[PDB]
Amino acid sequence: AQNPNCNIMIFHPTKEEFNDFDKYIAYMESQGAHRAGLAKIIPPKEWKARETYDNISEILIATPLQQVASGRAGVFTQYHKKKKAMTVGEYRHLANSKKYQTPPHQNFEDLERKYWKNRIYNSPIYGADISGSLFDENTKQWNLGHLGTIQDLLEKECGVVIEGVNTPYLYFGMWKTTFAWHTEDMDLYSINYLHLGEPKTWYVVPPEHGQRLERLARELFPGSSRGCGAFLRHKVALISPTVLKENGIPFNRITQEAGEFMVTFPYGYHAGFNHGFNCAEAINFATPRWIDYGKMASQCSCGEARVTFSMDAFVRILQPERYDLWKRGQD
Ligand SMILES: O=C(O)CNC(=O)C(=O)O
Ligand SMILES: [Mg+2]
Ligand code: NI
Ligand SMILES: [Zn+2]
Repeated sequence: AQNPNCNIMIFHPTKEEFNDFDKYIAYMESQGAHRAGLAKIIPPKEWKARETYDNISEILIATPLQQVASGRAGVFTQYHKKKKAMTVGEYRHLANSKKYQTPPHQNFEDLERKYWKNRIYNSPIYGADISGSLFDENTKQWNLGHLGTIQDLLEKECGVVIEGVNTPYLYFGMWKTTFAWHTEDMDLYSINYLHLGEPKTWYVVPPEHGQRLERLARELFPGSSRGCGAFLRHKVALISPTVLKENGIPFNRITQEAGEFMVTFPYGYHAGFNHGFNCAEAINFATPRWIDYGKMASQCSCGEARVTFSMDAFVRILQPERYDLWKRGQD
């Protein structure tokens, strides 16, 4: 088996290899990339997502989210307080303010230490889940707004036609902005392009050891766990590398920089944080290998996780038994 230790692999495709998205994904998986739950793809030096980012201030962040933490430094939940709309310009200015800016630090490692030590005592503001794209339409390779859709994949593989669409989202981050421990909706893949700004650090549990993470989470958030059989779908829980190491949870970490893609793989739990002002674009996608993961994916039926229009049809076709009870949580 390739990559038996489930290490995060880093790919350096040539521009020739960068033309066929699906085939390169299959290539990475032939080399065992998926076992880690996360891979890094450095685009060819000739490739550009767009000409410049000169004009992005005028994007509106309709509902910025203030990420308020509770608990201890290594084990905390966050809640998202809705704030008033602001432009990307205003957000960038806020990110650079003294209150919110990245502190002085020696290197990524020192910054990571400060993140995990000090996260809970601050409440950064995240512009997350903004429908849109920053890829130039003339970018033909690895354009997150022009991927084949999950609905089209489901149709090619299983012959069924469903409603739904699948479009990218932008994320505007600042120092300490956090994405909690999760897998994708329906345990899909995700792909994330860091367009500009400061880095994003990622942590990931190998898909084959996902249940160990879940087991630890039930022990760390025992009431959340009683309330919902798939409470990690709420995307609120954080567990530090230290606490994962202490409980024998296998994981890896890696830092994504501006200009780099990350792909999460089916059932690869991930979490992370931003080093400073940045902008990422991400979208879910599927492959033939996804289909069984989609059939086995846990669902939030407590009603917190409250997910997309398009997810209805995935659950209805792949999880027809769950479909009656799941939609009661989604209605
Ligand atoms: O970038 C973020 O804040 C969160 N992104 C993801 O969880 C992802 O791309 O799968
Ligand atoms: Mg603009
Ligand atoms: Ni994700
Ligand atoms: Zn729930």
